[PDB]
Amino acid sequence: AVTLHLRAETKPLEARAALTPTTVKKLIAKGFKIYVEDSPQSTFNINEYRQAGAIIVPAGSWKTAPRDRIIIGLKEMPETDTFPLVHEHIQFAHCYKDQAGWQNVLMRFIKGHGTLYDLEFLENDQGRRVAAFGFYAGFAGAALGVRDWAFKQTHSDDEDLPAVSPYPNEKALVKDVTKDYKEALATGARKPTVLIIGALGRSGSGAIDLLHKVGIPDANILKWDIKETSRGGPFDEIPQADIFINCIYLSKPIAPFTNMEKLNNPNRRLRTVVDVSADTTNPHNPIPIYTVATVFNKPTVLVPTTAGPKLSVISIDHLPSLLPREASEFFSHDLLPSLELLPQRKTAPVWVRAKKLFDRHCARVKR
Ligand SMILES: NC(=O)C1=CN([C@@H]2O[C@H](COP(=O)(O)OP(=O)(O)OC[C@H]3O[C@@H](n4cnc5c(N)ncnc54)[C@H](O)[C@@H]3O)[C@@H](O)[C@H]2O)C=CC1
Ligand SMILES: N[C@@H](CCCCN[C@@H](CCC(=O)O)C(=O)O)C(=O)O
Repeated sequence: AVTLHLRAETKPLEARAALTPTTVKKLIAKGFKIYVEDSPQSTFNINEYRQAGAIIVPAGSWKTAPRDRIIIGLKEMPETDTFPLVHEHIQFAHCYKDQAGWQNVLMRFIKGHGTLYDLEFLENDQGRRVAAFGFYAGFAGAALGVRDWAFKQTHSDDEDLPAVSPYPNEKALVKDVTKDYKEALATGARKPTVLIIGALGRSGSGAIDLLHKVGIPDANILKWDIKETSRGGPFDEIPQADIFINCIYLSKPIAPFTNMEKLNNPNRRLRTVVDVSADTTNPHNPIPIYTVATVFNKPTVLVPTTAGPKLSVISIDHLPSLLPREASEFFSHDLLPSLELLPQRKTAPVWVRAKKLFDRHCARVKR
């Protein structure tokens, strides 16, 4: 049989779960044994998992679980966990693109003889991702960006966009954003132009979807992707946009989309940068204008400019947790076919590809 163990998330404010109660109920009917840690931050009630058939165990009991259990979780391990990782782990580890500290992430697996099957690199035969939160991120990102832009029209510069909390549904999020937005227009603010780079992807789509729902007109949205950026940055259309939303998948080293020089300019219209891609700790980050990773409880950081109006960056790295329950159901449904193959993970290509990718990255690590 396969035994799975759903780890309680420890990333602050992370409310999503990698397996939902439905997903657990379906896996049990397929013969899996499933443990679920009682999580204080999860949007799901522990009783939904009880009724699904999960064995309920305490938060962080994965650490002492039998070595045959596959530990599944969404987000990073705490930096302060330094002991060897001995299980097979399914999670997002963000350590295959030379993010700051990537060697330390992998070294725990190397010392424990564990295996990382990274959620981002689970792909079908045709090179496409099997499960992805991108749409919910571009959506949530675009919502906070429009909210920030609107705030800057109706509030003192002294003030920053206040803490956000997760929403019970998209309708309620769109209602908040639409209020702030109409309120700013009512006072004479010009309808914003929004520049989206990576517009054709998952998060680009979610961001266009939000902008439509809130009532920004198609003409006001510049939808850029690889065509439009082949000339290479930095670009002039960024400082002249009202809102810039970065939705690229950064894979190759590229010329930065803008810089401090271009932004220090009295005639800059740009008020809000939504860095959805959020390759903040990447050495090739094509948005080197900030260094802070913002969080729901403090969602914007000031980009200190020497000319032009107050500009802020949003760089929350788990935007989909603004809408935790449906984001989780969406992702787990799309993940399920792969998880059903875990009994055969030694031969199933989706799993094997991911194991071989892990071994090649571990080979790059200094010993
Ligand atoms: N902040 C958060 O909570 C989240 C962040 N993300 C991040 O978003 C990034 C993209 O995710 P997805 O939308 O699923 O990827 P995706 O692969 O669906 O779309 C990426 C788009 O960027 C375009 N692109 C790539 N390089 C470009 C360039 N140099 N110039 C212009 N366009 C370029 C591609 O053609 C593609 O259409 C990921 O790296 C992911 O880590 C995703 C989910 C949540
Ligand atoms: N682009 C960065 C990471 C951005 C943060 C991603 N967090 C997302 C991932 C979801 C997905 O890709 O499906 C999240 O939803 O927690 C990197 O490559 O290191």
